[PDB]
Amino acid sequence: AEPQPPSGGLTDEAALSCCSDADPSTKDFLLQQTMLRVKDPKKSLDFYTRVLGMTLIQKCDFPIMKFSLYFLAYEDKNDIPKEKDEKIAWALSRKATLELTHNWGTEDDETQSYHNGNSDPRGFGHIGIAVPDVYSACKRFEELGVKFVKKPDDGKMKGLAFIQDPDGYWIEILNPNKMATLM
Amino acid sequence: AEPQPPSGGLTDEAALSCCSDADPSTKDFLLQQTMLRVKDPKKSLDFYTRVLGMTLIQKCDFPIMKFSLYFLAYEDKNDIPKEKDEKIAWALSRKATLELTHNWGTEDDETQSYHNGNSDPRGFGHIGIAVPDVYSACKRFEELGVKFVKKPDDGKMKGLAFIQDPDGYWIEILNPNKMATLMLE
Ligand SMILES: COc1ccc(/C=C(\CC(=O)O)c2nc3ccccc3s2)cc1
Ligand SMILES: COc1ccc(/C=C(\CC(=O)O)c2nc3ccccc3s2)cc1
Ligand SMILES: [Zn+2]
Ligand SMILES: [Zn+2]
Repeated sequence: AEPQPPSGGLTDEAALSCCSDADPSTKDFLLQQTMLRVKDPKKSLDFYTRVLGMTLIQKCDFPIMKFSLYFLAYEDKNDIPKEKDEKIAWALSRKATLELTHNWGTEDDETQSYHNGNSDPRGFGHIGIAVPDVYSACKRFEELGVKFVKKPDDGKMKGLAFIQDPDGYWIEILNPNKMATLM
Repeated sequence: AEPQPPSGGLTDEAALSCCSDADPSTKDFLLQQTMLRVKDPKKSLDFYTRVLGMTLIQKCDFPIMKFSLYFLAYEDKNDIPKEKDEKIAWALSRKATLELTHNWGTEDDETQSYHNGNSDPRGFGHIGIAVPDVYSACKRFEELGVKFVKKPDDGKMKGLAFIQDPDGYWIEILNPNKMATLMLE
């Protein structure tokens, strides 16, 4: 192949040609969790449960290695099994869970903070919550003192916001029905 | 409050006391997406579709700003609407989607790579796929040339693996039914 001018995006045809159908060995795979490290689980738990309305579905403590895992999800607390074995199997088979990792001590270290991936070095950008109404969700967020990266009507793309959690991780607030207009 | 010995993390009742019930204004909120930046969408699309079995449910191009968004999910392709507007609304209301961001040109810069958050500076660690059988999933991964951070029987916690995607992002491979046994161990 001879050298080509700067490509640009992939075309739809190009992207589609890079995609294979799902092998039957993957048919039961599910995207179960996204893991973020948190400095202070008290502030993180208050933010994800009170501000965003998630439920704590599982807490795991590792006394020797000195860390805790918190699993948050949009689940009715009435569906949490009472028996601890059944609870962990149910929690870790939920789609779309958020795993917070607390390395014991980070809440007592004034020089410690995690990196949100949205400045050098970049990688992870954000989690995103679909909401029925971005403007009313963001008005409530304002009233609860939530720090904003992008208010819904600031920047080029109207109807879409970014807030941050107590560690500074970016959270997109989007309305699926308004994303078509943004194209 | 008097000074305390080094914190042993939260007790169950401490953690529970930091949790509020869900305000009715949040009742229809859902955890829709996790966004990772990818150097090369050809490699990333091949990895997430062929190796992990995800479906590309939406591609978005921004020709002036020069980036593309790829939405991947575990969805039956027969459920993807045919009409573009319905398709985007359906795609972006799916739970548990992966959004890959391609900043045009990164695939042509030999000194460029993204950071996976698992060395300084740390933050994000991983996504995780629940599978029926970690050992058979990982045997297949080996045969497809997938790079491993943790083989299922290496390290202290057996029955759990970590692979990496073409950018070096960590992906946990777990069996929900085997995570209970890991607590007692
Ligand atoms: C930090 O400021 C912004 C403002 C807008 C965006 C645009 C986004 C979010 C993203 O890149 O993840 C858009 N997402 C979609 C999804 C579908 C269709 C259009 C858009 S624009 C991103 C960052
Ligand atoms: C990179 O090596 C490892 C090895 C084991 C682990 C343990 C994990 C994964 C994680 O921290 O997310 C465990 N997760 C759970 C979840 C529920 C119950 C037990 C465990 S051990 C993590 C990284
Ligand atoms: Zn996004
Ligand atoms: Zn994990």
